[PDB]
Amino acid sequence: MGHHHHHHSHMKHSSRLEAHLTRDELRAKALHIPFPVEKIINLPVVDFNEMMSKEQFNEAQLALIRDIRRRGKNKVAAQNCRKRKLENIV
Repeated sequence: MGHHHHHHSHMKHSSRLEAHLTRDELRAKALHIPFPVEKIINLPVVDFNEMMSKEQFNEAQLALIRDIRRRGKNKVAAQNCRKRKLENIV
């Protein structure tokens, strides 16, 4: 409870298909993270705290979420695009 955001951050990225499957992507499958590598970076700590209020994250998972966000710091946020068959085991 406390919805506010004054900074203009509407960066549209619809046309996205990640052939950019890094080592962090292999590690995301290994730890079975409920969000993609890209979305860990695009969610700030304040907003991400809402996600950990629902689902607890283990010591290994938090270490990966820490490392990924420092590497690919750019905001290439994939928006609503009909869904897609992502190459993943779940």
